[PDB]
Amino acid sequence: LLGEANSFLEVLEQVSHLAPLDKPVLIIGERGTGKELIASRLHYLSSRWQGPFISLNCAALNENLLDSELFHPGRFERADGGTLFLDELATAPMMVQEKLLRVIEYGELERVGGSQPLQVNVRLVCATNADLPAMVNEGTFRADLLDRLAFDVVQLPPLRERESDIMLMAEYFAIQMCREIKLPLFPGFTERARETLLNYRWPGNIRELKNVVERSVYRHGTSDYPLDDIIIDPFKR
Ligand SMILES: Nc1ncnc2c1ncn2[C@@H]1O[C@H](COP(=O)(O)OP(=O)(O)OP(=O)(O)O)[C@@H](O)[C@H]1O
Repeated sequence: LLGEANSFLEVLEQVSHLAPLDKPVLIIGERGTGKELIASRLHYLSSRWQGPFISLNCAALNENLLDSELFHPGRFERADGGTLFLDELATAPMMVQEKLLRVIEYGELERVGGSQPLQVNVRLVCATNADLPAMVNEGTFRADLLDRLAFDVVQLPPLRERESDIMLMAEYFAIQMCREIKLPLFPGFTERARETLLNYRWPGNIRELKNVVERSVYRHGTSDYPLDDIIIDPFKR
């Protein structure tokens, strides 16, 4: 994990204290900010580290199949003894959100008839970029679920608020790309390059930075001169 920005370092410190708890954690941050990497850290730094790390994006699946996917068997079942990461929570159906509250509140998976309810031992982590308290007031997120799910909140800073890290990360990603394309040395970034990198708002944050930098190193294609042209938008040219 790259970064030295105070705001990022306070997140890592926080994660180190939260990881051993069995309490549910909410991660707030923009796309591409490393929320999944932090969730993975919460799992590997916990007592449950030898246990499974199951993950699921509540947008990587049809709305009507969330239920049965979550609770065919489900992610909870798979994460038993382990940890479950749920990205994109602010677009889960209310019923899944009320059922989610029940699994949190009661520690067991509801079973209709026949089978008795299934006891699970799962550390939960969720992630989003909504003002969840705003979705509660909007009738789009359950006030009761939030009152219990947000035991604590990890706020991951966007890249534009970790401005000291933009060049550190850009240089790392550029060097890795130089290795991929067999250039002998990364020749550096011009000041024009650095202005471009630092003045851009990075709506896709670290994912976007890596792709931008890699593309730019490739287009440049040489170690003879410093990299001047940062290609933010490949759809222009
Ligand atoms: N601190 C970091 N150091 C190096 N790479 C990072 C860092 N944080 C994120 N990245 C990289 O950026 C990309 C996105 O990270 P990740 O998927 O964890 O973020 P995310 O917030 O979960 O994104 P999204 O919700 O949009 O899927 C990945 O390539 C990841 O390796």
